[PDB]
Amino acid sequence: AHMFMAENRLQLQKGSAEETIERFYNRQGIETIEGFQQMFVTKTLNTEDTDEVKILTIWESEDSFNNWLNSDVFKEAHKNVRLKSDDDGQQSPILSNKVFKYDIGYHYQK
Amino acid sequence: AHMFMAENRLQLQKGSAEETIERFYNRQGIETIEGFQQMFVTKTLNTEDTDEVKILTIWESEDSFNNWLNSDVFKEAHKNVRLKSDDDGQQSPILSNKVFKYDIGYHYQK
Ligand code: HEM
Ligand code: HEM
Ligand SMILES: [C-]#N
Ligand SMILES: [C-]#N
Ligand SMILES: [Mg+2]
Ligand SMILES: [Mg+2]
Repeated sequence: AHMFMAENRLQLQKGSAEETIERFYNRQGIETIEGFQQMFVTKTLNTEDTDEVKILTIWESEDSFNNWLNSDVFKEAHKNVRLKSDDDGQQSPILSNKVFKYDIGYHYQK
Repeated sequence: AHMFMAENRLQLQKGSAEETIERFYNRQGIETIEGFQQMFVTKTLNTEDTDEVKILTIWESEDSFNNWLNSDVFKEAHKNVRLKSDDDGQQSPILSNKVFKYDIGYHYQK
């Protein structure tokens, strides 16, 4: 079976990538889901408009990822997360998210 | 120092993702580059008119990637690569490519 990747792509106010990335430093349970393998948190370089941060999660299968989405740990990690558009979210630099899903056709680790 | 990711995004004619991914199975020298750590080749899951394949390379530093990009082994790996838009690109399903660069702010591997 091929590995699977899920990306959450954060659209952020200009300059807010760093303060946003720091929120991802301490784990909140994703690592306890069977089939979770790796996570990367990236800042897109050379952006001229909004900042862009991507959260890449690598899994044994799409099923594993779905299991995390359906978990209480997913809820607990996101319980205080607000978009700028939320009623109490005016101060958030997070404008929107978009999820992308991928089949990993090849992987190599040195 | 932060890890670094360079991505080559390929826009491909519909149905050609699988045949294109197979071209990346066999290494052509990138593994010999000091600082090279991982590579992923992905197919985006969606309902679009074109296929999309991304090549993600993970490095100890941006310097590492620059060394590879400017290397003889990079040149060799790509010497027979053509785009559909090229004069001799008749058999190529590759419509275009775009490079994206990222600082890796955080990484976790189970
Ligand atoms: C609904 C929109 C979402 C927004 C605005 C958002 C943003 C955030 C933020 C700000 C954090 C850190 C929270 C904190 O300060 O403690 C977080 C946690 C996290 N998010 Fe999201 N997120 C969303 C949904 C998703 C989705 C769909 C994914 C799938 C890739 C994802 C992946 C992650 C991961 C892997 C963590 C860390 C989880 C852990 O350590 O257990 N998020 N998210
Ligand atoms: C100029 C546009 C490019 C196109 C159309 C392209 C497409 C391709 C193709 C089709 C292959 C496999 C060739 C074969 O059949 O042997 C390949 C090799 C490869 N490409 Fe690209 N590529 C381009 C530039 C880049 C860039 C900028 C990167 C940076 C991430 C990259 C990353 C890779 C990697 C890691 C390999 C495998 C190299 C090895 O194993 O040593 N390519 N590319
Ligand atoms: C969460 N991204
Ligand atoms: C090369 N992608
Ligand atoms: Mg900037
Ligand atoms: Mg502007």
